[PDB]
Amino acid sequence: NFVPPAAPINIVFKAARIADGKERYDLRVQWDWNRGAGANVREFVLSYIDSAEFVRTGWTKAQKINVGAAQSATIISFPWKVEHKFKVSSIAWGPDAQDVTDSAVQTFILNESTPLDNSFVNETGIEVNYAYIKGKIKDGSTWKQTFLIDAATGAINIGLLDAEGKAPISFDPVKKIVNVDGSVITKTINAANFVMTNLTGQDNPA
Amino acid sequence: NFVPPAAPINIVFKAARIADGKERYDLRVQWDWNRGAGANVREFVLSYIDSAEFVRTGWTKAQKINVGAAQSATIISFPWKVEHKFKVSSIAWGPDAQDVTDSAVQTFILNESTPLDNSFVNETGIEVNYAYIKGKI
Repeated sequence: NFVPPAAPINIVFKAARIADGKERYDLRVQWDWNRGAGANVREFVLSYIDSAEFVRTGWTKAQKINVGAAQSATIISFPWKVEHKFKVSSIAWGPDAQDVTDSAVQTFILNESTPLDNSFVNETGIEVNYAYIKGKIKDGSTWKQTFLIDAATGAINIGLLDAEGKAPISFDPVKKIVNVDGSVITKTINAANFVMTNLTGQDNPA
Repeated sequence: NFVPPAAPINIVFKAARIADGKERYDLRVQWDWNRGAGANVREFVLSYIDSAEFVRTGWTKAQKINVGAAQSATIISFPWKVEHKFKVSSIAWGPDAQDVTDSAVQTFILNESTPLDNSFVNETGIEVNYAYIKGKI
């Protein structure tokens, strides 16, 4: 009396933004499977592949993981900004052999829109992020930050800040400028360091 | 009429090079299990341990993950340049209890040789890599 079951339905996605640091993005897959026809489904198998990889080859060499009876499995470190094709399989089991009915393809990608359960922002002093890699020193209610690199404006920052948006040896290759100051030890030069420029007339070489 | 099954064979490895950034190396395990003797195998269990850890202690405290009926499970963030001993178990199931037949050990490590399905190079401006950490615009 074995009869093939029906595929899962009501596929729903969600994710937890990060881990402690490194911006490890966690992707969870949830779905609902109904009852009333076919056989009592046994377990599942979650298979998915890269969006740009499906076009070249279809559902072969794809990413696959085992699933529990809870109808929801999770990928703990999901790639960021690279889409993916997600399919969930309702593998059955019969006395002699089995047979599988799959759900319809459903592609999704996590972005800055609608994460949840995101309470893994635990400052550690070296906060590596997909949007910036930086180093800061925690203190009181003053998150004093020293090192920074931002993948939004190429800003490279070092040392505590006193300027409105700059620090003594911070940098900005955008609208390029090499900004530094002070030298405790100086026993050498190679060129004069004599002229003054950035104003041909009103920065008098001196 | 329960009879122990046969171990999986034709073990084959492969990997996807990276994720978006951070060079998260993804390792997939694929194998083929045949039919004709013993019982109808039920599911599997993929167990593996560090190369330098097996010598000190054997197949205890080893890394183990559940497996599906597809005969292929994947490790999404595999250590780089540190070898590993991989074994796949064909766990059976009988009316009173079960019994497992394992495949032969097969160690492998991902390196700069022969990755595939590697289309996760998505520039983000802070490209952290095992070979370099850099920031570009």
